[PDB]
Amino acid sequence: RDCVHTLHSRDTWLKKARVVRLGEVPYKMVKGFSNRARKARLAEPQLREEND
DNA sequence: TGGCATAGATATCGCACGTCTATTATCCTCAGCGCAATCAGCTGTGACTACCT
Repeated sequence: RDCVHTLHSRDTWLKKARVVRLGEVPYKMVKGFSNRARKARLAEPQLREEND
């Protein structure tokens, strides 16, 4: 489990008093919950897994 | 005596049900712009009077 780390979004780390290092490739890509950018996935199902 | 069909005990993963929290928009109300019938000051009309011949 120590190899299993809990990953959070860049702004989540900012809320957690941490800064994501600039230019880093995101280790994990998950779905997000947002405004209309979120619902665009529902509007076009092909974009449901496209939003990273 | 020896190998394997078959009955018993034990979980086990897939599928569905009950529940929660997200990390950046919408809806009443006021001061400032308008449209429609009178009324006073500008303008037009009639009369009084100084001035010239």
